Amino acid sequence: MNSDEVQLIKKTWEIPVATPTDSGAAILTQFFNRFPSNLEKFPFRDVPLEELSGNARFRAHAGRIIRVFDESIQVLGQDGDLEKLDEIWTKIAVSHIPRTVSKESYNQLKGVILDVLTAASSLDESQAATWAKLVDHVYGIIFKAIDDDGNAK
Ligand code: HEM
Ligand SMILES: [C-]#N
Ligand SMILES: [Cl-]
Ligand SMILES: [Cl-]
Ligand SMILES: [Mg+2]
Repeated sequence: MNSDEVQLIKKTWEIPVATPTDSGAAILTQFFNRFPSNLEKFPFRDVPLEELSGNARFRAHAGRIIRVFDESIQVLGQDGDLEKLDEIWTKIAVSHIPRTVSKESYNQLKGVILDVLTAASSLDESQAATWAKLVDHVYGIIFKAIDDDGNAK
């Protein structure tokens, strides 16, 4: 993406990153409510959906997923940002391989993340398309590490 696109992503990210736990909670809540198969991968799998948003593990995990995005967005536009993104997102792919996270499951979360960010930052259609470019980019990095079922390629 170009400099203007990088600008727009940094600027609009300011809103959801202001509240990392809440933003990550929105992502996770919507993910699990729409695609609960994925909840079985997590150690809090047995916590009822009604109690999940108050669970300490869920809340801390919310921050963890936002931190990855924040680190990624900070490096955007830096010299060697492509290589730095490759490192960040290959590390994500490798840590999820033992969890057998399928491409289908990654793509389920992809749509949720874009929906949550579109809402949070009141993105219009052109701004949302810019975000989709970034997310498609980092997904390409994940997907080159894995087969369709989430095993090492
Ligand atoms: C954008 C995609 C994703 C991001 C950035 C992401 C990020 C993270 C991070 C930062 C962690 C904690 C550190 C680590 O283990 O490396 C983690 C843990 C985890 N992720 Fe993901 N993840 C993604 C997608 C997924 C998907 C699609 C699933 C499918 C269920 C998943 C399942 C898990 C599991 C089960 C854990 C362990 C959670 C815990 O022990 O509390 N992740 N993820
Ligand atoms: C992973 N959340
Ligand atoms: Cl927060
Ligand atoms: Cl499901
Ligand atoms: Mg501002």
